[PDB]
Amino acid sequence: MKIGVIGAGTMGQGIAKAFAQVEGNTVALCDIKQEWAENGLAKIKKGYEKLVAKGKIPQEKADAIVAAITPGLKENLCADCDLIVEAAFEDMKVKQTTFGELDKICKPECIFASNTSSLSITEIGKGLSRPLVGMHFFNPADRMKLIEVIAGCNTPAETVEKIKEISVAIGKNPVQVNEAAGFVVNRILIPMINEAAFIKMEGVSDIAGIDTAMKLGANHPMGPLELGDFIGLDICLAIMDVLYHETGDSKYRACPLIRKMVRGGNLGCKTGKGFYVYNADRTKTPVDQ
Amino acid sequence: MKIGVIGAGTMGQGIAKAFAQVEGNTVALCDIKQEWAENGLAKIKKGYEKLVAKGKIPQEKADAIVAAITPGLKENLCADCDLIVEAAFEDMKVKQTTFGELDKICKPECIFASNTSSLSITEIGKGLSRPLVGMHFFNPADRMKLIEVIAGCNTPAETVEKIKEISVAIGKNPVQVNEAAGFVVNRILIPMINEAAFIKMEGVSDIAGIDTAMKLGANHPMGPLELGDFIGLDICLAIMDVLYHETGDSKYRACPLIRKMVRGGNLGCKTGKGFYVYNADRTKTPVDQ
Amino acid sequence: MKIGVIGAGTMGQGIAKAFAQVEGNTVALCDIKQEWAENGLAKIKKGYEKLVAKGKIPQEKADAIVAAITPGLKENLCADCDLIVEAAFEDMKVKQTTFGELDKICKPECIFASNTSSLSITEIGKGLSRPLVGMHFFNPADRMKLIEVIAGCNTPAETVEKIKEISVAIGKNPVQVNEAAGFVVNRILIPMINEAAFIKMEGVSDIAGIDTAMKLGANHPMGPLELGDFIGLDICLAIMDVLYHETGDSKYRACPLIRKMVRGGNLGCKTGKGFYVYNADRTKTPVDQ
Amino acid sequence: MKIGVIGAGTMGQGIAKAFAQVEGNTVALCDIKQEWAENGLAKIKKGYEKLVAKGKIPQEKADAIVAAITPGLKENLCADCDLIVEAAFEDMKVKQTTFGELDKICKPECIFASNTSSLSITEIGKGLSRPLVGMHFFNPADRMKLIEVIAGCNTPAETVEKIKEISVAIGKNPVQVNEAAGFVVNRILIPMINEAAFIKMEGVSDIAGIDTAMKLGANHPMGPLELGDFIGLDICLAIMDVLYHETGDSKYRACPLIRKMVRGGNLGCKTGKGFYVYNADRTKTPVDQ
Amino acid sequence: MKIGVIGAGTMGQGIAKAFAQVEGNTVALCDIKQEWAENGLAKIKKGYEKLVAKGKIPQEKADAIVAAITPGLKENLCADCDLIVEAAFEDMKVKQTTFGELDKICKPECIFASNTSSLSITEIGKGLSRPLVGMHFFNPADRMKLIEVIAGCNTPAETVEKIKEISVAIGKNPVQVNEAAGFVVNRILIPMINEAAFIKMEGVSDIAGIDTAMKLGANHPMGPLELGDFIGLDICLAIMDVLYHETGDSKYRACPLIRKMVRGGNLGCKTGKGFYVYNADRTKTPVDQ
Amino acid sequence: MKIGVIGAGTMGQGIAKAFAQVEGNTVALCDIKQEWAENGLAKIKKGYEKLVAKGKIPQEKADAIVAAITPGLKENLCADCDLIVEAAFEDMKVKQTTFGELDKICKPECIFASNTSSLSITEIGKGLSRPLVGMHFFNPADRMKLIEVIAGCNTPAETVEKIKEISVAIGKNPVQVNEAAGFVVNRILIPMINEAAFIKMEGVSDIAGIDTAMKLGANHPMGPLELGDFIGLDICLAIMDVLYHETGDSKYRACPLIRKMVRGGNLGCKTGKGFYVYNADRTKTPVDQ
Ligand SMILES: NC(=O)c1ccc[n+]([C@@H]2O[C@H](COP(=O)([O-])OP(=O)(O)OC[C@H]3O[C@@H](n4cnc5c(N)ncnc54)[C@H](O)[C@@H]3O)[C@@H](O)[C@H]2O)c1
Ligand SMILES: NC(=O)c1ccc[n+]([C@@H]2O[C@H](COP(=O)([O-])OP(=O)(O)OC[C@H]3O[C@@H](n4cnc5c(N)ncnc54)[C@H](O)[C@@H]3O)[C@@H](O)[C@H]2O)c1
Ligand SMILES: NC(=O)c1ccc[n+]([C@@H]2O[C@H](COP(=O)([O-])OP(=O)(O)OC[C@H]3O[C@@H](n4cnc5c(N)ncnc54)[C@H](O)[C@@H]3O)[C@@H](O)[C@H]2O)c1
Ligand SMILES: NC(=O)c1ccc[n+]([C@@H]2O[C@H](COP(=O)([O-])OP(=O)(O)OC[C@H]3O[C@@H](n4cnc5c(N)ncnc54)[C@H](O)[C@@H]3O)[C@@H](O)[C@H]2O)c1
Ligand SMILES: NC(=O)c1ccc[n+]([C@@H]2O[C@H](COP(=O)([O-])OP(=O)(O)OC[C@H]3O[C@@H](n4cnc5c(N)ncnc54)[C@H](O)[C@@H]3O)[C@@H](O)[C@H]2O)c1
Ligand SMILES: NC(=O)c1ccc[n+]([C@@H]2O[C@H](COP(=O)([O-])OP(=O)(O)OC[C@H]3O[C@@H](n4cnc5c(N)ncnc54)[C@H](O)[C@@H]3O)[C@@H](O)[C@H]2O)c1
Repeated sequence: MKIGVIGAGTMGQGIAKAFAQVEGNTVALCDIKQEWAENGLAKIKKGYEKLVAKGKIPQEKADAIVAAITPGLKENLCADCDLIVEAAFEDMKVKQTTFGELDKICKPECIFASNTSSLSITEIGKGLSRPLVGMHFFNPADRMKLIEVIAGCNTPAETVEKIKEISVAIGKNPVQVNEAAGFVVNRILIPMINEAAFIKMEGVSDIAGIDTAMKLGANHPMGPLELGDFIGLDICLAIMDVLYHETGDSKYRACPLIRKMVRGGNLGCKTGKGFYVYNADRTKTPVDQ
Repeated sequence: MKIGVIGAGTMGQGIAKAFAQVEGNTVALCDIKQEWAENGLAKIKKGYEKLVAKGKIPQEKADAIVAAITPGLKENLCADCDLIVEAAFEDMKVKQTTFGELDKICKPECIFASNTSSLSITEIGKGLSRPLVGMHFFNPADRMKLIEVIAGCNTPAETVEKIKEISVAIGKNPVQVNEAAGFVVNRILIPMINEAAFIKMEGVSDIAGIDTAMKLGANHPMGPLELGDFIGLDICLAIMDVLYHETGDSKYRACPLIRKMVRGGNLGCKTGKGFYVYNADRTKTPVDQ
Repeated sequence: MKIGVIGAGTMGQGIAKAFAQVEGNTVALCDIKQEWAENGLAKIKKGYEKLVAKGKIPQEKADAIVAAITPGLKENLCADCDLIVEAAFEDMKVKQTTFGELDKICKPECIFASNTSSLSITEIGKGLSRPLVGMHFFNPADRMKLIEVIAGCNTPAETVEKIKEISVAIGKNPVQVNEAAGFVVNRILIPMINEAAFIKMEGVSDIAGIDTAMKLGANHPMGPLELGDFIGLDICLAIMDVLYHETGDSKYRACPLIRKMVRGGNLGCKTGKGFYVYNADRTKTPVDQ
Repeated sequence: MKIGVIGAGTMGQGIAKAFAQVEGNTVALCDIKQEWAENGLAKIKKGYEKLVAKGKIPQEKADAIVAAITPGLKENLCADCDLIVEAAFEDMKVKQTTFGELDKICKPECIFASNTSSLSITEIGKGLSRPLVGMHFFNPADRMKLIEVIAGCNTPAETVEKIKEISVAIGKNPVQVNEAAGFVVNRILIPMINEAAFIKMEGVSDIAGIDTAMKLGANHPMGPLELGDFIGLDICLAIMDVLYHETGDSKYRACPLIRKMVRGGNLGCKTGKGFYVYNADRTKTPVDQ
Repeated sequence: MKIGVIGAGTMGQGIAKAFAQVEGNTVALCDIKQEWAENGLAKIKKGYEKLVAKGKIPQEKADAIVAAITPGLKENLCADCDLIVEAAFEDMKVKQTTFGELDKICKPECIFASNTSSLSITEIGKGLSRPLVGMHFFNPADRMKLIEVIAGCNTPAETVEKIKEISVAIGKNPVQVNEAAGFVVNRILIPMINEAAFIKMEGVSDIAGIDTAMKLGANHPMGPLELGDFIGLDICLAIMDVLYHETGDSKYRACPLIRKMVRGGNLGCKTGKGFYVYNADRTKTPVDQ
Repeated sequence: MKIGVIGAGTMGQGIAKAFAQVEGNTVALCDIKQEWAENGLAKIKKGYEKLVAKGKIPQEKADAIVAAITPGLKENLCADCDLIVEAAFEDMKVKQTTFGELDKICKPECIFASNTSSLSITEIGKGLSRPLVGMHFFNPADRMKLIEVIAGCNTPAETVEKIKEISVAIGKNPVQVNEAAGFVVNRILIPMINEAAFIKMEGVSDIAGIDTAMKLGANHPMGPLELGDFIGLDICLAIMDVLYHETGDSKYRACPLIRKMVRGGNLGCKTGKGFYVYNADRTKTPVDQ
């Protein structure tokens, strides 16, 4: 009911879908400007009718979700609608600038969670009139079932359990984690991608060989270079850079190959080229040749 | 072709099975003592008709397979083989002595391959005449389809691809690796386990929560703390120390909590207690609770 | 001699008292506004009125010390001063703005000194027409006998000696420091407290355990965690980051637990909460239980 | 109760005094040879007569304290003892074989404790039939009030509790320390001295300056360089090496200046030259001038 | 060939001379306005005549190289160019916008190039209509023969080879560099200078000794401490910090002594004082006595 | 003056040549066995068929150099030597024993010098009746004109000044060094080669391009990879390890490529294969093609 999704990108669309999938949620997909928001809802819709083509979901529910999602600026969001899940740029200032009113133009009745993957939950919510909590999704947010619950330094446990019940009543498994850089999943998962980059940069193996070896030798559903393309390399570099800045530990130095690629605009799937090139045939070719 | 397997342990049997399921590839499964190569051999037979008993093999092959493997010790079986996949104690001097002995035994066109994980392939065959290559199987070597081919500093390109051709001929998917500590799999997988222990020691979450987070948010079949008990925490601590000694990079410094548990005999599954207590009724209780 | 103390705060007051406590030393206590300056003086007087009523100083000298301190702002009273000791905000351009403005106001023979602890003496006085030196007092400056004489890159040895002589002229012991981060005391004392936070965060011991251990085993007047809240965790955090940034050495990486508390506004005694909760009944409870 | 003190050295003598100081406590002071155990008792009795002649302890109690300590060998005396504190050479295999001996001579209900400060108490007692705990006394043990209770990986919470009861009973303050290198005091105090050496090596300040800065700017009873000369630079270097090897963290790297002095035999007070030259005139002169 | 050299500073003048030293070459020397753009040509002409005065080039060629250069503004002169080489302020946003203009002023087949020492070629050319490549010159650019060719993340192999051909066509030896921090020379040379400062700061050897040790022990033409002053200590400090920030590796931490000198304006030859005081008599004197 | 050079290897012969080519210098080239002492003199006199068959020197003085070097072993020749220069195996245990009896054999006014590049001068001369000082030559000692005078902990400055006196007498340039790992040249030069290896391993540039870039870009007479092969990659790897284990800083970690090549016996010029393949035709070829 009146769920607030700020950010209409890779995962704002997934959280919008994950909430609008169930009974009634009437979800609010907002972005920087109006057309970028409906561009994200259009991608949600084209996916939904590409998924009735293969008959994995009926046609009536596909638009019941798309019609429950209202695109736009924060002008449908900020009528004190409900619990709000920010999915904006992985940058401390932008995550706290927007939250300067998502507590305010909403009634302080509401719950203000952030889907940040490494940032400090406490510093995001440093001056708002009500707690800021962390609800952490994983892409695709409609398929994956884990929700990382992160309590702020002085965030009351009232907010933490009311959001644990929200995820339970959506088919998700809530697990509470104490606030630290990259919490639990990303602090373990992202350096795996960072290490595969180092392995390729230092000529240990090729791109396809790194991803095959992690899939057959460790039974992983996707290799780390594949996984970095799916997440988005700009996000991967931002998470690695937060871990380094917070800890001061060179254990988390981002591999220079990834920063070179992110500077080149090759962020993976969302840009059409990562460690692999994404051809129109829905096929995937390693950049190594 | 005839293949020797120096060592009849977990990897000695596993590799022998992978070399027995196809054709007139006769394996000489050796060990230090004949009492044990048959012990080894006896263990493989039991697991076969553990599964002949389950309508999934015909025993006409589960017998032609076990008949192809002949047990003994190196000198009285290994004069007429074309490939030696040694899998012995992970010690630099036992493998150097071994290949120093088999060099004066085997055919002068028999290929010498090592199944080591943490030792330098180049240093193994430094005193030998014929090239030494890396052939890294994965537990269990019968069904695991990945083989890391390790090219040493002086491993000719010819030797590498013949191992790559033997690997495809036995259904395995090979990958070429230029010698570096932890090649690909263990260089990514083991620091992942190491980072999970840092999560626990720093109190970011509990043992169960870390494991469940990694199978629900990253789709991993086993949790990292789970896997560390399976592989063996002594094996993981040794690999982290190899990566740290080889590179000098404090990025691969082993977690002090893991070093504490190894000195306590709590090596995981093979000792009854690891990160989880392995009770008699098979319940897996985290030592945290 | 006449001395101009720029800044009428905690250290400006203590430095004004340290100089006027002598005899031929008169002080010019300056601040942002005049009312903010004679504010600082009014508190210096109230202190000396209490020290009189306890029988630990006569009234006639408490009168004489206060009579030697004249409030106001600079430009009006710092033209004849022989020594300038700034006690302004820990901000580079603030001290640069201030020292450049006094460069025209003070007579050529006026020595310029700064009280900073984390800012580079050499950089503060870059464009100044005269040398700049460091005079590091320790709170409370009127009773603490140590003064660090910080020599800059272009601080002439003679300027160093004139600070040495004035320091002995007021009963203090001057210790010369060649400009480095954390000079001598902070570079040793703050990584001490920083180590205590790492010990607590990694579950080595409890808060009450660490502090009483450091005062019983090392005979220290205060535990490090206690001392952290007393100096202010924001101050200790900024010092570690200055150490880390200047040297680039991960040895001085700030403990994430301290950075978490500073984000939550828990800075210690000055906010009621720290490693200890400073209760209204003036007791002090470890936050561990 | 009866307390077997193993090792009649500096710490064993003080620990024997710290126990025989209480009324109902009997001490067995053992060593390698019987005569060596009696020489240690002769020295504590000598220090007691020097205390009676100075009127700080009546002659009645010194004779009672001395009569509670009986020297000898491991088997003859330690059979019927309730607690065992070992104070032997800081050698992993020395302490390992000693506790294995007592595991067959000491009664089952006897408690096994070690005075080690650099070795892993988990590893010390890995093969014993009973738990091991750490009881880290402080020199001089007869008047130092701290006791560090070291809980290993398999030290039960019950054993930690009874060690704290005995410590409170003999007038000491227990502090539970979960096993980590340098526990609490040494992990904080030794890097402090190590930092002071770095400050001198980099020419920040001279020797006497650093020490007087720490006693006047931090209210410490002794300067860090002074403290190292009193502890012994060989031990301070050994501690830093343990911290560096157990963590793998460049943060705990020893100052090369210290290692150069240790190689030169300038270990401080016990050699007559450290950071200070210790003349026969009871004076102390820094190497700097 | 027509070459547009954007930036009339120290390297812009030399790079313009390296191209006009050859014969079918026209050079446009651009700046922000036109006066200082013609000034840059005036500094060149004055440098050129002092060579004809000593007898090192005839007036026939000195004037002819001057005539091949045209000062002015970018739009007026660069629409008909075949190569662009920017030598502007080492600032990422500045270089990003000038190539945005040139992307629509220059003809389709014109080749862009950047002389940057410390900024990512990939990022400079993120959204251009044509590839961006690095052409690193070395000061003095008209006689030094090395030209580092930097391949960005998206720089085609063809455009790099065209730059290679342009290098030999003007008398230079090109070397291909896949973009990394410091490319090749600065990544090796600057940490060499940095290490010399570390050797000095820690009291290993004197300034005069370190230099003579490197020129006589390694047969270098200059010592590392005098080379740093020749380059400029601010330049060297900026290279070490870009290396440190790009790699996140503490291996490239800048020597605090170099940082202190830059803050004090002791930048080397260009300021008359570095590790050596460059004298009236044009002879150098170490600051070490 | 008469000198005793202990050792007949490359540096033993080289220091013997460097001394015997002045005039009043007589050398006692002592080794472990006489026959190998005449070995060194033979290689000296064999190579000296390239100074008179080249006729630079007249055999009036071209055998007065080979006549000044007298073979034999230690105890029979060094009873009255003016200076001792050991060049034995780079092993701490061997050198102390060597100087241990030279102490009793040589006259009291004999100066003890050592040529070690990695071992600690202070530790070698700990238990001696006279100070030991470092005299570090550079291969080839006859042509290289630098001498690193290494002052140990207990080495007097007076003893340093006479090593400087002797160095000028033989035409060399002494530089005083205070004992530190890798002194000055190796601390700067070997990390150069180490960084060049990292550049190759990380795919930044090829072996040939890296070398010409350092020759043409920094005016170095040799490339850094070239110099590693010339110095010997085993000695280069040993220095980095010595630099790493002494400082404890991961700044000095050895490149894994170098460690790989050393394990493969590809040490450079003295084995025929390094970073270049050294042809008998006196040319070389990079291993990159
Ligand atoms: N990429 C992942 O797999 C995932 C992992 C878990 C956490 N999330 C977190 O979600 C956040 C969003 O990143 P993403 O993965 O969706 O990639 P993304 O960059 O494509 O999505 C970001 C979206 O937010 C929009 N946006 C930016 N600023 C905004 C503002 N002020 N107001 C409204 N909208 C704004 C952007 O236009 C963009 O559409 C990240 O910060 C990340 O921490 C990332
Ligand atoms: N999952 C794993 O354990 C992992 C997987 C990849 C490869 N690695 C490597 O494979 C190799 C085999 O290890 P494992 O898992 O089988 O442990 P293991 O101890 O069970 O196997 C050792 C076997 O080799 C025998 N052996 C020892 N020395 C011998 C000798 N000199 N000659 C002949 N036989 C000898 C032993 O008797 C024993 O049977 C190891 O080097 C290991 O590093 C194992
Ligand atoms: N125990 C300590 O507080 C510690 C001790 C050593 C020195 N340091 C340094 O001493 C200096 C004094 O800090 P503080 O502890 O007194 O905090 P404070 O806030 O109490 O003192 C700051 C005072 O300086 C005034 N001020 C600001 N700008 C001014 C200006 N341009 N001209 C005149 N006055 C100005 C402010 O109005 C304020 O009253 C700081 O730089 C601090 O880093 C303080
Ligand atoms: N200031 C300190 O001395 C410091 C304080 C904290 C604890 N530590 C630890 O205390 C323990 C002892 O320190 P110390 O200074 O007294 O050593 P020490 O050299 O002064 O004397 C040790 C005594 O133990 C005896 N001993 C050795 N092995 C023995 C054995 N197998 N059986 C019986 N006796 C044996 C020795 O004969 C010797 O008398 C060490 O583990 C040390 O790390 C000492
Ligand atoms: N020896 C060296 O200094 C070193 C050598 C190799 C290359 N690097 C790189 O060369 C480049 C230039 O270095 P420099 O020595 O000339 O410093 P510089 O400051 O002297 O050059 C700046 C010149 O370029 C002009 N300029 C600035 N912005 C401009 C713009 N937007 N358009 C046109 N002109 C502009 C300025 O007016 C000025 O004349 C830098 O990127 C530097 O990193 C310099
Ligand atoms: N580029 C270099 O070679 C480098 C340069 C500076 C000095 N260093 C140091 O110079 C010393 C000599 O180096 P090297 O290359 O000539 O070694 P080497 O391998 O050439 O042989 C060492 C020589 O010393 C002899 N020797 C060994 N032990 C002896 C002993 N106990 N008594 C007498 N003679 C003994 C040996 O017989 C042999 O002749 C080493 O310590 C080395 O680290 C060498």
